[PDB]
Amino acid sequence: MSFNANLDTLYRQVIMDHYKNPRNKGVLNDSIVVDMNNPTCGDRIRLTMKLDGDIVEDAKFEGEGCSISMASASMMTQAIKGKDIETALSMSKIFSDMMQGKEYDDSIDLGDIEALQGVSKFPARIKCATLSWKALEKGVAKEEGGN
Ligand SMILES: [Zn+2]
Repeated sequence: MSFNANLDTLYRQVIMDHYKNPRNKGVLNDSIVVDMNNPTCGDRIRLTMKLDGDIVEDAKFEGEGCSISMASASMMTQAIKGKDIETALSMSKIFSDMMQGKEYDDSIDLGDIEALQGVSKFPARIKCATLSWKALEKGVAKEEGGN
């Protein structure tokens, strides 16, 4: 194939490490219920979280669609499930800081960024990059505190 291929393995290990985990069928309403679908494909994911303050204490995710979308979300949610609000706001600031600074997450936990960096930038995956990442952003992220 005349492509970089640099994404396949990334999300392969992503969908594979997550296979060890529960799948892409979980939803709750103890806090916030985030839903995002890409009508262009069939891509849809639901990040339902449980944040009793400024911490994500639980997060259940439902996903169906492209192999990368349902993979990146469920992997990074599994990682996000163990974060705080400030940290995840930083994950969104980091997503913004990456493309300009060349560095990214000082913790190197990039479950979504790794999988979606290749997604975010294809005309065929960009609507899915809004699907997955922006939903993840709409879950506990914002990039900027408000400035
Ligand atoms: Zn798609």
